[PDB]
Amino acid sequence: AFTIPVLKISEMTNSRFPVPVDQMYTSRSEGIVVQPQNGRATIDGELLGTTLVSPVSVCNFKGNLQAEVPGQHQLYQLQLTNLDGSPIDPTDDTPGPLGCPDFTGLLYGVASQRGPGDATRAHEARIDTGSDTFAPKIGQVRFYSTSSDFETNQPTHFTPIGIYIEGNSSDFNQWQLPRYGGHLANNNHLAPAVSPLFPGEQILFFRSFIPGASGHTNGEMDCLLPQEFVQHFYQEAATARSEVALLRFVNPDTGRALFESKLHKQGFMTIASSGDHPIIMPTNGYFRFEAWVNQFYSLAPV
Amino acid sequence: AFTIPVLKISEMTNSRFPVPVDQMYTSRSEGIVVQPQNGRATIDGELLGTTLVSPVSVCNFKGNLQAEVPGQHQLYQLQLTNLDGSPIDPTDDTPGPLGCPDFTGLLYGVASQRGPGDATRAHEARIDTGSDTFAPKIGQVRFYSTSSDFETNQPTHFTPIGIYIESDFNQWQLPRYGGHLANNNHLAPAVSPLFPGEQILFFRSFIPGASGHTNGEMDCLLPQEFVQHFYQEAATARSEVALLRFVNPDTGRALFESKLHKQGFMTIASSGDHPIIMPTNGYFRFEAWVNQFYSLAPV
Ligand SMILES: CC(=O)N[C@@H]1[C@@H](O[C@@H]2O[C@@H](C)[C@@H](O)[C@@H](O)[C@@H]2O)[C@H](O[C@@H]2O[C@H](CO)[C@H](O)[C@H](O[C@]3(C(=O)O)C[C@H](O)[C@@H](NC(C)=O)[C@H]([C@H](O)[C@H](O)CO)O3)[C@H]2O)[C@@H](CO)O[C@@H]1O
Ligand SMILES: CC(=O)N[C@@H]1[C@@H](O[C@@H]2O[C@@H](C)[C@@H](O)[C@@H](O)[C@@H]2O)[C@H](O[C@@H]2O[C@H](CO)[C@H](O)[C@H](O[C@]3(C(=O)O)C[C@H](O)[C@@H](NC(C)=O)[C@H]([C@H](O)[C@H](O)CO)O3)[C@H]2O)[C@@H](CO)O[C@@H]1O
Repeated sequence: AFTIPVLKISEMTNSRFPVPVDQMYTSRSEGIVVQPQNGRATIDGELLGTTLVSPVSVCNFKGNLQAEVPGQHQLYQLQLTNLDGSPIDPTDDTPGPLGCPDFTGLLYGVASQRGPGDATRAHEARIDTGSDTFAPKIGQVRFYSTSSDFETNQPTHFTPIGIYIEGNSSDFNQWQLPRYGGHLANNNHLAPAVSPLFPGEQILFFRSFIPGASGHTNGEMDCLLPQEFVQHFYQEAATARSEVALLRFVNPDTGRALFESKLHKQGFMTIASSGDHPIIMPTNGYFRFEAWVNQFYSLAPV
Repeated sequence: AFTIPVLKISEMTNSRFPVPVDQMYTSRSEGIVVQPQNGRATIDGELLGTTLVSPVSVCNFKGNLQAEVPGQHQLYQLQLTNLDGSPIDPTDDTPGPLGCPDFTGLLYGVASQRGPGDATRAHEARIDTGSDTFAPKIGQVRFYSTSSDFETNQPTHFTPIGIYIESDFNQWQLPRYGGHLANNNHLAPAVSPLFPGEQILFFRSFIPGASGHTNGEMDCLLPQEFVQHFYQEAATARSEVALLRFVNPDTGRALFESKLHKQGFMTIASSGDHPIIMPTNGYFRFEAWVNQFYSLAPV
C-alpha cells in the first residue's frame, strides 16, 4: 500500500540544501523553468537527476587537493571523488555527481582535511558553481579560501553552509542549472522541468531560507519534495496506482483538514492557488495520503 | 509488524553529528560510560534525551545575538530559541534543548546572521561545550569568532562543521547542560551489554577536524534513519529484543546477527575494539522477537 511519513513542516528537511524546511510556498514561476536536479524522485521510488538519499550530503564535495591554481592565490583545485569515495565516472546516467549543487552562485562553506596521519585543518571556502571551470561531471572543481593552510594531496571535504552575494552576475540564481560538464559542455540525464497543467493550480514548494555569508539575500531555496519523502519513496517503492496521489493537510489539534494537494507520480505537488505567497498553517499540521485520483481531480483553493 | 529500513552503512546518517556514517564499530568501552543523549529512541518510537527527528539539526544552535561579552574580545552571547523557533523552556523534561551537543569539546562551525533586512554575514566560530558558562538548558551559550563582523540583536545560527583540538574532544563526557552551577537531569540512561561475550555495536563517523590531531570519532547507538523509522512506525515491541540479521543481498546469505534492544541499542558477539567491515551492499533486517538471553554467534 502507498503511504507518506507523518511530518510537521518544521520536521522536514530541504532536499536541495541540508537545512530544515522553513515554510510551504507557492508561485506562478512566471518566465522560470523549474528544473531542480536534487530532491527528484518518483512516488514509486525511482531517483532522478543528481538526487541521493542521504539528507546530509546535498551540496557537499569530496576529493583530492590537487594543487593551488597557477597565477591565482588561494584558489585550489580539487579532483573530486563521488561522495561515497568512488571515482568520478562521467559516463554515469546522471547530469553530474550525486548531491552536486543544482543552482548557480557562490556557494559558501568550509573546506576541511585530515592528513597526513590524524592532522586536521579547516577554513572558509567558496565555490562558484557558475564559473567556466566548474565541471563536477568530470571531477574538476575549484574553491577559493582566505587561508593558505591547506595540504596538497590530502583528502579534502567541502561542507556547504550558505551563499555569498558579491552583487554581480555570479549572484545566486536557484533556478539556473550549472553546466555540470564545464563551459564547453551541454547537460544530460536531466530530471525534467515541471509545471502545473491543470487550470487554477500552482506547484507547492518546500522553502528554506539558507544562510547568507555576505551581501543581501533572503536565501530562498525551493524544493519539490522534502528529503524525507524522497527517502520514503525510495525505501517503499510502492506501486503508483494512478498518476496522482491525493494528499490532505490535516490539523491534529482540531482534528479537521485545511487543504488538499495533488502529489504527481513524477515527484511534485500542486495546489489550487493563485499568486506568489507563503502557505502558513497551524504548526502541527501534516499531509496524509487519502486516495488515488487523476490529473484532472479538482481541488478547492487555498 | 516491526521492520527496519533497508539501508547500506554508506546510506546511514550519524544521529549525534549531521554527517554520514562511515563504518560499524564495536568496543569493550573499557573505563567509559556510554550515555549519549542524541540518537536515543526506543524501538517503539519514543524519543529520549535531546533526540529530535530532523537529520540536519543535531549540534546546531539558533538564537538572538544578545551582546559581545564584557571583558572578552569577540566572544558573543547567544540567547537561544529551540531549533524549530519556539522559545526555550527550561521546564521541559529534557536535559537540554533538542539537538544540543551531547559531548564536551571545542565545537567548530560557522555563525551566520540575516538582518537588518536581508543583509547577511557569516564567519567561523567555536563553542566550548565544556566551559562553565555553557548552559543550553536555559538558553545560555557563547561563541568565539575571529571576526568582529556580527550585529547585536539579529537572528543568529550556528552550523556545526567539526571539532577543534587545542577542552579536548571527549565524545562520552556529557556537558553540564545547565552550566557549572546546576546538575543534569532527565538524561536517557547509560547503556551496556549485560550478556557475557557481547559488546555494543556503534555506528561510527569520522567528523571533520578544524585543527590539531584527531580522528574525529563519533559513535552513535542508532543511525538517524532508524530513529526516524521507529518514531514513524511506533510499532509495539513484542519482546525486549529484536533479533536482526545483517545480510548480503549479493549472496542472499546472512553475515552476522545482532540484538536490537527495545530501549534502542544494538549488541553483537565480539571481543575487542575494532571496525566491523562488511560487503558494501549489506543491510540489517528483522528476523525475530527473542529475549535478552538469546545467544549470538560471534563476529
Ligand atoms: C564579508 C564581508 O566583509 N563582505 C563585505 C560586505 O559586507 C557584508 O555584507 C553586508 C550586507 C553586511 O551584512 C556586512 O556585515 C557583511 O560583512 C560588503 O557589503 C556592504 O556592506 C556594507 C556594510 O554594512 C553595507 O551593508 C552595504 O550595503 C549597502 C549600504 O551601504 O547600506 C546597502 C545599500 O542599499 C546599497 N545601495 C544601493 C543602492 O543598493 C549600498 C551601496 O551599494 C554601497 O554602500 C556602496 O559601497 O550598500 C553592503 O553592500 C561589501 C561592500 O563593501 O564588501 C564585502 O563584500
Ligand atoms: C588553525 C591553526 O592554525 N591551528 C594551529 C595548529 O595547526 C593545525 O593543526 C595541525 C596539526 C595542522 O593540521 C595545521 O595545518 C593546522 O593549522 C597547531 O598545531 C601544530 O601544527 C604544527 C604545524 O604543522 C604541527 O603539525 C604540530 O603537530 C605536531 C608536530 O610537531 O609534528 C605533531 C606531534 O605528534 C606533536 N607531538 C607529539 C608527541 O604528539 C607535536 C606537539 O604538539 C608539539 O611539537 C609541541 O610539543 O605537534 C601541531 O601541534 C597548533 C600548535 O602549533 O596551533 C594552532 O592550534
